[PDB]
Amino acid sequence: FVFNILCVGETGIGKSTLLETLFNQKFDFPKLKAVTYDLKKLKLTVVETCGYGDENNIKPVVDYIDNQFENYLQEELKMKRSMQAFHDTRVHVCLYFIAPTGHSLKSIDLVAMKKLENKVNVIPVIAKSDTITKSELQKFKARILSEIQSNEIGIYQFPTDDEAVSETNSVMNQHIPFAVVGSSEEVKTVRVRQYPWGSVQVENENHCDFVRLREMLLRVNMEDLRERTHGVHYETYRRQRLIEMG
Amino acid sequence: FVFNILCVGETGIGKSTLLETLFNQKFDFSPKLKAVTYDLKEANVKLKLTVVETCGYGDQNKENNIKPVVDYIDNQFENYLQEELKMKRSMQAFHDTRVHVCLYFIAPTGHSLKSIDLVAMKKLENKVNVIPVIAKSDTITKSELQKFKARILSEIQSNEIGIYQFPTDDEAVSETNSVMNQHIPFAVVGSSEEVKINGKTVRVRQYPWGSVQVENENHCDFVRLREMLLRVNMEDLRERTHGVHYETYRRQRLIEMG
Ligand SMILES: Nc1nc2c(ncn2[C@@H]2O[C@H](COP(=O)(O)OP(=O)(O)OP(=O)(O)O)[C@@H](O)[C@H]2O)c(=O)[nH]1
Ligand SMILES: Nc1nc2c(ncn2[C@@H]2O[C@H](COP(=O)(O)OP(=O)(O)OP(=O)(O)O)[C@@H](O)[C@H]2O)c(=O)[nH]1
Ligand SMILES: [Mg+2]
Ligand SMILES: [Mg+2]
Repeated sequence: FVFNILCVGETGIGKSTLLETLFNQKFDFPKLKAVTYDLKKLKLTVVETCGYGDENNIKPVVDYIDNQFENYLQEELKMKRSMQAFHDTRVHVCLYFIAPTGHSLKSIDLVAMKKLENKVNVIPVIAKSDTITKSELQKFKARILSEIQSNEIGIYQFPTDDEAVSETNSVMNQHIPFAVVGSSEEVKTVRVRQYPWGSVQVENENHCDFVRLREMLLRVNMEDLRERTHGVHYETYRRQRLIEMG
Repeated sequence: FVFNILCVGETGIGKSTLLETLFNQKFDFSPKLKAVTYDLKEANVKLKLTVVETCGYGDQNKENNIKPVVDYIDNQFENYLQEELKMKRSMQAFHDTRVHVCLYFIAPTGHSLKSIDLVAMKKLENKVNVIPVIAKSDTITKSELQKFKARILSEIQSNEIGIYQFPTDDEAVSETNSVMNQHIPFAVVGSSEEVKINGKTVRVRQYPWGSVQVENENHCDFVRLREMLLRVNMEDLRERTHGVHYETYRRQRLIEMG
């Protein structure tokens, strides 16, 4: 089972830590860095932006995405093709890390997500959500959601048409953008960020939205992300190239 | 007694909150920089305080970011110079608006200093007393803070950036100032929220997992930064501004004037 995830965010925003917390293991890796791991049945490829934010900031991200689409298309056009044996490297989900300023959505993040909306399944997350207290975090979420909806940004939504998963997925959609916290520490057993005044529990829903985000890794949800990638995002790219090739 | 403080940092980095925490008072301003003046009072000692905040700092090219800050600083120097050169001058009836200290807010990334930060502080070193601070330090654990401070100090030293150091010459209190210099860059935490503990008002940031206590030295370096408001330290900041930074500006202008 292949699954490709992209983390877009500024330097030191917590991309690597969240990936480690998500899959409960370390990941060892010039604008993008990708590495493939075999988790035990799941072949995972994690991609992470380098120096992002340091107009054209999103270009290397878009180019990477287009190149994975192109590799798949060329395989699809082959005379002697073997799609089953082919390693799908197309990005199935993009976690867009939003800085916990407590302010509003930055213009760069707005433009970037607008250009990614029809290229990849975009899921916005609030990085280092322990930066913000509970009350102003809900105001910050509402502000972000307001700008996303007003600017008509087509972020990804988990499917709620099937009653078998409607309850889980509707709750997930209500928590978007996910207030995330990552950690490489473990105490008596969960993962925590330990301060002298207290410890943030990653897997505690009263502290952050990590448990909601982790439900993305449910089989039905990963399959939906892959299906939309192939049937919508890839098709958009494919139709464009077929026009060019003629 | 006048004292002018400038806060340089990106949007939402916590400039206004720190100023409120530092002086125990909300500041209401009235567009690259904002400045407002308040009259404060401890017992029977008056203080004419001016706070200055950057606006949208880090949104523009590196040069275009620190340029309005340098221009503001130079402008206060120019106003003082023109008054000093006046025929019918009255230096006592003149409001000295020269910036005495600059708090440069460093984002709590836990990694290194941004390239924009190094260039900015290098441009400000001979214009104003620069004191680097780590903003929102309650978002950094103690092991990561110790390592973060080290890398910051290392890059400042290797780039020959002359940040301000508190005087350790006078017998009392050089002990206090020596400890202050050891804490640079100050790990700062601000808060507009306050509670009453043991009959005293205490500013805190309250999370579901606990509360950060601003005045607690075991939580952040705010108490060390507040020692900048000691009379001897404020006067040293003013003196260096007048005797060193302003004179540097003055000499260049005298040449240009011919
Ligand atoms: N407050 C807070 N700090 C975090 C969190 N997650 C990670 N950090 C810290 O932030 C720093 C950044 O960690 P990384 O995961 O390497 O950030 P990054 O996005 O991978 O940065 P680069 O890949 O180097 O560009 C680390 O020192 C972490 O200890 C979080 O959820 N909350
Ligand atoms: N975690 C944390 N949050 C803080 C701290 N200080 C302020 N904040 C929060 O961060 C947000 C930014 O507050 P401000 O002080 O207005 O930030 P600013 O630098 O003045 O931003 P500008 O609008 O550009 O002036 C506020 O909502 C505060 O609640 C802090 O020390 N730690
Ligand atoms: Mg990383
Ligand atoms: Mg402010």
